[PDB]
Amino acid sequence: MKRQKRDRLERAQSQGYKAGLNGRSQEACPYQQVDARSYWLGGWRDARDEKQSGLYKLEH
Repeated sequence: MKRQKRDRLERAQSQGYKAGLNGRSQEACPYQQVDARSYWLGGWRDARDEKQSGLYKLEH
């Protein structure tokens, strides 16, 4: 174990996505802070807004 910079974020990338559907909030981001923002929170926002775009009821 040496290249563990990417490791916890590589999986945070997937975890964040799931956290969008299952985790509800960003409160459940138990990996890195800043680097997890760009990884974990990236998938988090994506997952939500993807299922969010499906609810195109209003134009607003």
